[PDB]
Amino acid sequence: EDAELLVTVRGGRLRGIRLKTPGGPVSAFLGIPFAEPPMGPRRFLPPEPKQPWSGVVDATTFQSVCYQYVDTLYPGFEGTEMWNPNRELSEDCLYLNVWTPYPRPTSPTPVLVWIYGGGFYSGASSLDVYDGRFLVQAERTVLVSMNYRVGAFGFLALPGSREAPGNVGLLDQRLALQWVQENVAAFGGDPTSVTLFGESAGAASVGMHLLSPPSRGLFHRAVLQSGAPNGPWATVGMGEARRRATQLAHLVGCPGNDTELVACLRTRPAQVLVNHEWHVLPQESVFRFSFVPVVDGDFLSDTPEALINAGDFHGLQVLVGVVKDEGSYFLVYGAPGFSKDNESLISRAEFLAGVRVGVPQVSDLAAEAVVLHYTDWLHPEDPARLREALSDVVGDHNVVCPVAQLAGRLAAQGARVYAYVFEHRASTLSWPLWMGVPHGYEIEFIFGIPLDPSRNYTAEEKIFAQRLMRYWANFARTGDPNEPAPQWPPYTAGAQQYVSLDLRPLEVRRGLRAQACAFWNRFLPKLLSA
Amino acid sequence: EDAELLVTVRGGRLRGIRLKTPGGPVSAFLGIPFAEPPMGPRRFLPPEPKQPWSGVVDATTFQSVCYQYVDTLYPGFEGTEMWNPNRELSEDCLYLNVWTPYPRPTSPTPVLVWIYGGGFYSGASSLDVYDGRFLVQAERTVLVSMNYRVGAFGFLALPGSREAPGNVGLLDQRLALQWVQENVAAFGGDPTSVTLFGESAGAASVGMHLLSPPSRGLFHRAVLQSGAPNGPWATVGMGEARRRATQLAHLVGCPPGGNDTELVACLRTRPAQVLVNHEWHVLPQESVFRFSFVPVVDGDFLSDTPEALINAGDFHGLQVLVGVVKDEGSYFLVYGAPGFSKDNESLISRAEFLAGVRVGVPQVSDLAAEAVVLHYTDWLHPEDPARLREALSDVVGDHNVVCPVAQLAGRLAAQGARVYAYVFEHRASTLSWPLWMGVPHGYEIEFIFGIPLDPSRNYTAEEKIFAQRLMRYWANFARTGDPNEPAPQWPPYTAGAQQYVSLDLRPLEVRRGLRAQACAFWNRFLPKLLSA
Ligand SMILES: *[C@@H]1O[C@H](CO[C@@H]2O[C@@H](C)[C@@H](O)[C@@H](O)[C@@H]2O)[C@@H](O[C@@H]2O[C@H](CO)[C@@H](O)[C@H](O)[C@H]2NC(C)=O)[C@H](O)[C@H]1NC(C)=O
Ligand SMILES: *[C@@H]1O[C@H](CO[C@@H]2O[C@@H](C)[C@@H](O)[C@@H](O)[C@@H]2O)[C@@H](O[C@@H]2O[C@H](CO)[C@@H](O)[C@H](O)[C@H]2NC(C)=O)[C@H](O)[C@H]1NC(C)=O
Ligand SMILES: *[C@@H]1O[C@H](CO[C@@H]2O[C@@H](C)[C@@H](O)[C@@H](O)[C@@H]2O)[C@@H](O[C@@H]2O[C@H](CO)[C@@H](O)[C@H](O)[C@H]2NC(C)=O)[C@H](O)[C@H]1NC(C)=O
Ligand SMILES: NC(=O)c1cc[n+](COC[n+]2ccccc2/C=N/O)cc1
Ligand SMILES: NC(=O)c1cc[n+](COC[n+]2ccccc2/C=N/O)cc1
Ligand SMILES: *[C@@H]1O[C@H](CO)[C@@H](O)[C@H](O)[C@H]1NC(C)=O
Ligand SMILES: *[C@@H]1O[C@H](CO)[C@@H](O)[C@H](O)[C@H]1NC(C)=O
Ligand SMILES: *[P@](=O)(/N=C(\C)N(CC)CC)OCC
Ligand SMILES: CCO[P@@H](=O)/N=C(\C)N(CC)CC
Repeated sequence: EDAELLVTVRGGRLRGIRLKTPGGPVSAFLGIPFAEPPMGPRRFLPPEPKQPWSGVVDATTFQSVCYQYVDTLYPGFEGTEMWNPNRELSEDCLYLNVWTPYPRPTSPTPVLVWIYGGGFYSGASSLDVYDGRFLVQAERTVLVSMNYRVGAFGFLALPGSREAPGNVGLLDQRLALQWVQENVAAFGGDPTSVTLFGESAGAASVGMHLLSPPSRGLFHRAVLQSGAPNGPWATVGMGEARRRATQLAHLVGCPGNDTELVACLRTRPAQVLVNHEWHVLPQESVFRFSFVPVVDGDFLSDTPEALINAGDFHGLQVLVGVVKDEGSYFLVYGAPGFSKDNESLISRAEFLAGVRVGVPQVSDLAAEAVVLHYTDWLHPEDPARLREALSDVVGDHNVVCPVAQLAGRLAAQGARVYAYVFEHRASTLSWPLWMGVPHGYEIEFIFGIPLDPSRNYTAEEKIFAQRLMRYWANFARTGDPNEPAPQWPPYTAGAQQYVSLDLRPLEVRRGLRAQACAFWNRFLPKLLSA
Repeated sequence: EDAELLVTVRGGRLRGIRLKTPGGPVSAFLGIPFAEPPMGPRRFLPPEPKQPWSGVVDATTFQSVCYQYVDTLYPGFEGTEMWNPNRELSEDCLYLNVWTPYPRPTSPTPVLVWIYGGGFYSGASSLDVYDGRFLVQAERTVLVSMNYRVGAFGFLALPGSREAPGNVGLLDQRLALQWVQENVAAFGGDPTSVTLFGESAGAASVGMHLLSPPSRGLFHRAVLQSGAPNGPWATVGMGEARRRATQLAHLVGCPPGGNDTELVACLRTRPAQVLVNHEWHVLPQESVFRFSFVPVVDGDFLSDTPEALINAGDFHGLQVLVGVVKDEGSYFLVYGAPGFSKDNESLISRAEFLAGVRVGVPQVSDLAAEAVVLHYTDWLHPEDPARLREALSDVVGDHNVVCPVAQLAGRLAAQGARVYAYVFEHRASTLSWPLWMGVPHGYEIEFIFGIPLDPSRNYTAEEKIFAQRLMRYWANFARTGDPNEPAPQWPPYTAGAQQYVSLDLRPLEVRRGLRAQACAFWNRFLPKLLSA
């Protein structure tokens, strides 16, 4: 056997696999159990640390995906199948993965921990797009990713209960972070240089660990890609969380005691809760999710907006960014007149219809302030302009402006922030041309998927991916993506400087849609209060 | 005696003068009485028609300026004194002027009737810049202008009362319009072709005559320059009018509210200047672009608000010419907005801009002010003083002039009226206001009346050709309802294309949208914030 693939963690012995990379081998330890399987009476409960095992646990392949809905809108279409589970579904799913150089490092090595996205209802660490073998080989870091419970299994909350306290999917992430602190040194990783990074709902989780003191001491830097904890979709109140948990019970035949309600829920097969989790949303919507983190005073002592405005973020370096067309992807999932199979040139009626879907559960006055700001009153009915306006509505409201608010507040309160806009449309992109650079399609370049020989990325895209991996690893090692060439300046509340990321050199620009985000971040909150 | 200077109207015989212009002689009849003097017991009452007279009335000079406030912020400064009264102040002031070609026309000639502006508190038809001699000589028109009561004398309203019904200054104008229908043919004018045109409050007055049926039958075409009846300043509610009238009476010592008859009768014993000295103490807030006594929406002269009448109106068979200047709001900022002055560049701070917004947009909720800050702030340069100065100028201009004018033009075109729109973009070479004000409110007038043709003033030769271009524009509209001749063409304004033309020394240039993005906010969104 091989000594490099044998590691002993505090729980027992593991056997890993040697992986092939176009630049040499890497060692991967996949499917490491970090928690007791949260099945049966442990459904909805906080994770328990994995009990010690005797013998060798086989860490040779990815474990099962946590139970989740599977998207069926475009069956077989690459653009949506790449996000779908590529492993068997199971509630026995609390495993993590470690990628390290081969041979393992002698000196402590910076550690990158990845939290996947998926609207808190889906996602898996085993997706081909999250393959950490290229990043580890190219940049000589230790890569860790974990599975956490999603949907009702991870975020069903009966606030004040103890059988369903909520946020346990976030506690899965924290437990894995505690696992890293206790065991990453056995792989050559440095537990004193842990950099969290995630995308979409994973970026929102990254932000929530920043604002929760128990998790704050488990990492040192953070990267938030196209997501933020202050997003209108990322958290839910205690009252609404209880309403949604109660109606899911009614939708599946349960039962009144919180104790009895969760007891009856625990008898239902996991696939049953998945089939009814979406029917508890209050209205027809794009970009809203049933079971999300809950603000209950525990994991989050206040709303993410409150904790951001009140925090002291000196000594923290963060890397945040968005893609160019954040809203395009979500429109084909309910916005009237939208489909990937044509140009979705909508009418004024569909535009106004789509505004109520992209900005749900707001007053009529609030809805038409949106229509006022996103209408070009010299071309109020131009179909092409309306298509891009509605995508701007969805993208600004849900991603770009929550991220811009977080960058501005953190920068003004001690943190050193670096901001980017990802503007490269991959040559392999199967989505229609009118979507531009859709949400989530910067990930494959960050993980260096273009260097896979199996794929048809071009030579310039391969160099671009190596640039991006160098930016991300530089930040993980020092909190500065620059190398001591065009320089990436920190984002500040005043200058609001950010960089373009594409095949061209770095271009410095001002304003993460400052005009549009002044409406979302400054004016409309005052409109809803009065 | 000269037969061409003698005219007989229904009230008696008149004697005018032969005016010399650069182009030739004009016959002017200045100071024709059209109403009984609204003095003593007639103060605050609708005008009575002037009773017939024996002998010849010498209509040979401008009569008195109706009692009003006299501006004093920049004493002796030409830019402000041009608007101040150039005759003695009097309550005996209901006179109109008529200019006509020399010799009198042989056939009926179209008539242009002028209504001056001045925030319903000032103004006079005798001002040098309303000299109708150049228009008549250059375009062979009959031009009529009248005086009307302003301030409390013209628009103090105790709604429902018979002794102070309000809107009597408007009835002064309507009475003059009835005078034109009965007497303009004696001067060679065509009563079947009467074009009303005014500016600022006079433009708001022109609009209110379109929306009042008793007035609508007295003319056929309208021109509104930098004003509209639907502006937030042009009318007031019956309840606020009563409060403003009561508190003015209280400030001058009447009664020593209660009975309306007793209240007004006490007010009628107060000297005219005393009422003027307290007129501005009744305003609810410190503001620019708000005036104490203006038309009232009482259900009589205006059955409903001008916005309601504009929306529910059928305007087929009506031709309207509308427009504004390039920088409508800059003039008003030197009259209260913190940090502003004509004597420096008025580069204001962020706090001065925020403070200036509530002065320019008075009595709106704090939520409403925030919306204004949001739309007029450039969030990449939120504290640039030069940008902040222009933004406050646009705030006051759009809210008070441009946006209301644009709402009127759009609703009229959509509802059957032929509309033409302009933006006056020429800054006169003789302008005494500082440059940062650009083309200020009310400085297109001197070109419309052809003042550059006056040999005693130093306009350039290009500005004299420009004035002759605009005079033909206005006269072509008055004659035909179309400013075109039949040369670059001036297309009609429509709710969709929103086409207008620029009026400068260069030829015509078609553009789209009268600050559409900005005005959408004033005309579409903000009304419903105020509702909820
Ligand atoms: C572009 O397509 C959308 C989506 O319609 C679906 O996809 C098409 C490719 C075709 O297969 C249709 O039969 C599918 O229904 C059209 O959007 C409309 O969408 C609403 C609800 O989202 C639906 O009720 C309408 O029937 C759709 N309109 C149709 C089918 O004409 C959109 O109209 C297409 N754009 C065009 C034709 O310009
Ligand atoms: C409001 O007052 C008018 C007028 O009052 C007159 O003059 C006052 C100074 C008082 O002292 C009395 O001399 C008068 O009454 C009232 O209208 C008058 O009504 C009376 C008889 O009804 C008549 O002799 C007067 O000529 C009227 N004067 C007018 C019409 O101008 C009116 O009734 C009073 N209103 C109320 C509610 O009492
Ligand atoms: C620009 O001028 C304004 C107006 O001030 C008046 O006009 C000036 C030309 C000068 O003659 C001043 O003395 C006049 O009072 C200035 O705003 C005023 O500033 C002074 C103090 O400098 C203050 O006492 C007044 O209250 C201010 N008035 C208002 C209406 O705000 C402004 O500061 C000048 N800009 C500069 C100096 O940069
Ligand atoms: N459990 C479910 O029924 C269920 C249904 C739908 N979704 C997610 O919806 C599909 N979707 C997937 C990706 C992006 C958007 C959307 C929908 N937008 O309205 C999750 C669970
Ligand atoms: N009766 C008065 O005291 C009085 C005072 C001031 N004004 C006019 O004030 C100057 N002014 C001049 C031009 C434009 C606006 C303004 C005022 N806006 O509040 C009229 C009457
Ligand atoms: C690369 O292109 C070939 C063209 O024949 C195609 O068959 C193959 O699937 C492509 N590889 C991808 C899409 O990864
Ligand atoms: C025109 O300019 C001349 C040149 O000094 C001057 O005498 C005259 O008064 C000016 N006319 C005006 C200011 O109206
Ligand atoms: P407008 O009636 N007119 C003004 C200010 N003016 C012309 C006489 C002076 C330039 O006032 C705002 C309604
Ligand atoms: C906040 C909702 O968006 P995120 O959870 N991420 C998504 C939807 N994807 C799919 C493209 C990347 C994993």
